Amino acid sequence: HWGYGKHNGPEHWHKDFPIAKGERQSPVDIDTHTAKYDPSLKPLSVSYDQATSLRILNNGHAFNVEFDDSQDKAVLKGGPLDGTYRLIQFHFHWGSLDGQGSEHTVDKKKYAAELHLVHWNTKYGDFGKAVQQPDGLAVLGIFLKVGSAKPGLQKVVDVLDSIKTKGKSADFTNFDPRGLLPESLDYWTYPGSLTTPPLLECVTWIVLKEPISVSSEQVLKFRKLNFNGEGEPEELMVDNWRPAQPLKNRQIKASFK
Ligand SMILES: NS(=O)(=O)c1ccco1
Ligand SMILES: NS(=O)(=O)c1ccco1
Ligand SMILES: [Zn+2]
Repeated sequence: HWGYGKHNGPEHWHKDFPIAKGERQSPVDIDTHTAKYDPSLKPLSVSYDQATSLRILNNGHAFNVEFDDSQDKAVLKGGPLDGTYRLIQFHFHWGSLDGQGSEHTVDKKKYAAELHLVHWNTKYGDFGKAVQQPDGLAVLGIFLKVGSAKPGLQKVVDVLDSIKTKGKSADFTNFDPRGLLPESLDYWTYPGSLTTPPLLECVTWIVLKEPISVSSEQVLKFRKLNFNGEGEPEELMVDNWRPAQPLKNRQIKASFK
C-alpha cells in the first residue's frame, strides 16, 4: 500500500516503516563544497564483463532489470567497499518533467532521473540477509540529464511498451549495463538506506559525479509506464522519487580532489 501518490507517498511511509525518520536515511543532498576529498578512498572497480541480465519487471514502483546473481559475474569492489558485491538489479527513478526525478541532489539541483545499480555483499550469502546488515548493499547511483540520446539505454526503452503495467515482465537477456555508465568514475560516498520501503539502513551509497545524457524521447518513454495493474485506472509511473532526507550525523566523502 505505499507508493508515490498524495495519499500514500513519502510523507506517509513512516507510519508503516518507522525507520523512515532514522539516522541514516537516503537519499540526501550532496553539498559539493562540504564533501571532503578522502585521498584514502580507492578507484571503484566495476566489473561487469560477465554480467548475465535475465528479465525486466514492472513492480508497480519502477522497472527492474534483473541479473543472475547466483555467482560472482557482475561485481562492484573497491572504492569505500570491503569485499565483493554482486549486481542483483538496476532500476531508475524519474519525474513528470525534466526538472525533477532524481533522488540525490547536488547543491539542491535535481536531475531528470537517477539510475541505481543495486549490489549485495557476498559475505552475507543472499540479498535478504544482506539487507539486515549496515554494510549489506552497495548502490551505484548515476544521474540522468536530458540532452543527447544514450545509445546503451535504447534497448531498455524499447521493451517498456511490453511491461506497461504492474506485474508484467519480459525476457531481457544479453543486456550490457556497461553502456549505462559515464566516462568518469569519480564519486561521492556516504552510509545510507534503501530509498523505498522498508527503507532499511544497509546501503553504502556510491553516487557518480558525472551524469549520463539521455534524450527527451528516451525519458518520455519511461513516463508512459503505469503504476497500476492491467485494465485498472491509468496512473502514469512518474515522480517515483523520494525527496532528500536529513543528513544528520554523516559525512559525504569525495573520491576526487
Ligand atoms: N505508510 S504507507 O505509505 O504504507 C500508507 C498506507 C496508507 C497510507 O499510507
Ligand atoms: N532505491 S534503492 O536502490 O535504494 C533500493 C534497492 C532496493 C530497495 O531500494
Ligand atoms: Zn532506487
